[PDB]
Amino acid sequence: IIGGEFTTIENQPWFAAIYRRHRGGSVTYVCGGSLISPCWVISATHCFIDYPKKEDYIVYLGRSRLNSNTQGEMKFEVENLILHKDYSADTLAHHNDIALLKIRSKEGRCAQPSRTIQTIALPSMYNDPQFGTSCEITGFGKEQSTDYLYPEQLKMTVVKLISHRECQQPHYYGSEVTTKMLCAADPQWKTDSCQGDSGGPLVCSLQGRMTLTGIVSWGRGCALKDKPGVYTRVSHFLPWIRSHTKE
Ligand SMILES: Nc1nc2ccc(C(=O)NCC(=O)O)cc2s1
Repeated sequence: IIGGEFTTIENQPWFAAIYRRHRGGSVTYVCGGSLISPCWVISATHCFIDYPKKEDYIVYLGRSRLNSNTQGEMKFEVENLILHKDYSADTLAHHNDIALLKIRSKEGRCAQPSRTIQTIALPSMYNDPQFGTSCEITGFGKEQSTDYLYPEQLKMTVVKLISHRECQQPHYYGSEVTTKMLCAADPQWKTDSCQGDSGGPLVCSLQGRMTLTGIVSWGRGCALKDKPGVYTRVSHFLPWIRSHTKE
């Protein structure tokens, strides 16, 4: 998250922090995600495609910090890593960049809600705010593009929804951007998602409810003029999500 501000998990209690175990046993951060129900975290497929095996992943809920534990956090394994069959990666653009992780504890349970761990509503089908709407994005991604380190403290910022039509332009993304994607950006290109924020939430207030409108997916650089952040448009994948979150 370029710009924006520091936050804690109370202000985004559905945010999930996804890590992977390396052979040799170091644990490194992967991406964010969003808890949509007690046993289901939603994220991007690109976070996972190179290491598609569900036993290497660890998911924390209720965690505000990168490399230190937060009081009341819950730690999970991935009983289940579900990647979108139609995924596709071009140079930048990732298509169908959506993934479901079914979480379970060593004790075999899902999330128990708390002050620091709640779920986020999906939008209803093909229902998104109008362009120019202000939404929030959350993550542990880089604070500046040149950084080597990721912030130890969770961050969020505000970006505004850009029309399919604006984002369509040459000087923007041309045809890299589909109607299954959403663009969002700051009017001064001042603040943005960046490397490491992938998989986490773009949350818009939609009919006065906090709604998971987008999932951080890609962009050319960060906080670059004419180069918005690109988000998977959740309201075009509800059947995929509905089918894949069952028995
Ligand atoms: N809005 C975004 N800008 C960028 C720039 C770079 C990257 C990127 O390379 N990320 C690696 C990663 O996914 O963490 C992701 C984004 S998402």
